[PDB]
Amino acid sequence: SGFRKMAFPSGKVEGCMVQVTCGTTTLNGLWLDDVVYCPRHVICTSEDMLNPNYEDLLIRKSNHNFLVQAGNVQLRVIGHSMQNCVLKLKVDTANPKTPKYKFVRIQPGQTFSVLACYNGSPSGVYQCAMRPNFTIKGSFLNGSCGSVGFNIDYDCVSFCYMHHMELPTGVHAGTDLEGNFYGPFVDRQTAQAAGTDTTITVNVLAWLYAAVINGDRWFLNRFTTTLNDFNLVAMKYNYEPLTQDHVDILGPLSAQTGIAVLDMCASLKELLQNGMNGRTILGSALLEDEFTPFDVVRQCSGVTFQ
Amino acid sequence: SGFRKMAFPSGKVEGCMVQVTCGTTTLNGLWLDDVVYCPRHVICTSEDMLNPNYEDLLIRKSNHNFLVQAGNVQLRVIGHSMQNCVLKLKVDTANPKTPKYKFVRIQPGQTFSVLACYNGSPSGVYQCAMRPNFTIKGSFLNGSCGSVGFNIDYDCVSFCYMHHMELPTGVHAGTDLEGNFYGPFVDRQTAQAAGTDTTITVNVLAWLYAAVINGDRWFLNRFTTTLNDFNLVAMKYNYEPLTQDHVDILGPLSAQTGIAVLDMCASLKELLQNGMNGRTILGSALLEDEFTPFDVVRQCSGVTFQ
Ligand SMILES: *[C@H]1Cc2cc(C(C)C)ccc2Sc2cc(F)ccc21
Ligand SMILES: *[C@H]1Cc2cc(C(C)C)ccc2Sc2cc(F)ccc21
Repeated sequence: SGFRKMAFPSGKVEGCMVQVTCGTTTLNGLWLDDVVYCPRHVICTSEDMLNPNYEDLLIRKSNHNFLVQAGNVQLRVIGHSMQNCVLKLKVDTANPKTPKYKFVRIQPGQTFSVLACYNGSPSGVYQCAMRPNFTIKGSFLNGSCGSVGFNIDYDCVSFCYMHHMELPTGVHAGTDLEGNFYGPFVDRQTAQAAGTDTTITVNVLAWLYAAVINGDRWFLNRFTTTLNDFNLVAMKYNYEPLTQDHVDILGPLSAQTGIAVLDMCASLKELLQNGMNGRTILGSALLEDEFTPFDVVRQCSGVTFQ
Repeated sequence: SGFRKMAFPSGKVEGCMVQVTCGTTTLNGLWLDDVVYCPRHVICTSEDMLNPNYEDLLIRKSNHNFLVQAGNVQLRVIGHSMQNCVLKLKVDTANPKTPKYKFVRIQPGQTFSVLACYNGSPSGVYQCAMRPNFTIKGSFLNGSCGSVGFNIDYDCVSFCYMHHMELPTGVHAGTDLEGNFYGPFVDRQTAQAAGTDTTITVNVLAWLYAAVINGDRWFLNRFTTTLNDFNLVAMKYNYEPLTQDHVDILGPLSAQTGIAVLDMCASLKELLQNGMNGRTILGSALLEDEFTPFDVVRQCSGVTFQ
């Protein structure tokens, strides 16, 4: 028993992290097979970031201007290209530690692990969610760009995020591994504001199920609700609307606990209307929304990775 | 910017995890050089755990009764011994992935990362603290025993915890890697109750510093206090007494922020007396106490590991 905000084991990704330096600028890259993926703004100075013309800045760069270092060993760059907002640096050596992997573009509400790195070296691992406004709430200092987010299914790493930007409000924006930003964000130092940070309703419900499983049940009540009635409260509290698809996804947790999804919605509705009255749920005094239903099932079942 | 509950990169420890089976019972072991460390209750059945005589149960076990598997490859056991509450299984092959390591016995209030494993396979990583009552609040299902807790300084893994028991109240107990339990707990299925779960005051103060650094400052007030006056409030709220040693440890965070330690104590005192009035600090609605001062400095500075 016990329920913790739990990241995937990070070793498979650690083996892929390298340093990339272009002129004055150093950040992180991801070495898979014979390609190193990194943010294209490695080519920019701080000045350039106000108004960069990436294609023009790139003209002045040759393969030998991209210094790529894997631990203590230098990699030879034999080609480079820009794809959307990432550079692909072809090197002459396949990474011997390349895991089975996929590139995935995740949907808002999905969770993933981040391996925060500096100078190609891992500093720590933590769990994030893609927020409904397409930001993430991470921990990224200068030099962390190129750190990645990922999920693992058994033996296969699904990379879903690369870090590129901190907004002035302190939240974080980045791309998939094809270099397309999540949301409307651009790799420019401008006024980019995030929209409403709505709460991921299906994840809160999953977490309430996790609570019940792991002993915390004070919030269960005598009531039920309907999808439309619940969503009238969701809107008021800036929660995502709950859909039939969400109910279906919660089916397995409903079956394990015997608590109908709509009954748990009535519990959540009461918590939103009345607060927690100074009580806690799984050690938190607010409603946690960065566990997916699949996260709850996995952690409560002990699924492992090859 | 951003501040997250952040675990150490887990790869160095992943490479040390093995499966240990004795008769009917399977749990995890830690393979360093040519020794596998695991909980001695691998030799017990569920029945045995009510009242085990470990020395008597061990007499019936030979080297070939301890099945040790590292991924798909079986290790040959050439000797075994019991040290306190762990078994040391000597195998004929040194782990080629052995990192630089130390065994450390930590003090209450110190934090560490846990690599939760099942059947020798990693499932996830998260950050814990040794509570003042010598429990930890983990996420451990049946089969997780032998999972370890650790810290990393650059290239060297300091192992500090091995998981052995879940108390009836759902919190967790275990040993250092010499097999000595933290606190009064024993590897028996009995009535073992945990004492008061007091809050780690110096860690809360460190976390308030982290908040100020990362933008959250609404709780700063016009007041100061003294150690003795603050501790009169600490006692009331089941917080550890703050000592001069603690103040000294917070010195560097005091210097970076310009907020005197005793001024931050006055902020904390107001938060304890008045609550948070429905506000949040670094995304939490309660006072977080599982970040040490060194954790805050590390995460806010971007320290990395070899
Ligand atoms: C990473 C990216 C970054 C790039 C540059 C150069 C001008 C290209 C300067 C500064 C940064 S700072 C940064 C800050 C964060 F909070 C997260 C990621 C980065
Ligand atoms: C791990 C240890 C464990 C051992 C046995 C045998 C009888 C030796 C049975 C059950 C367990 S269950 C367990 C449960 C937890 F929550 C955490 C660790 C273990």
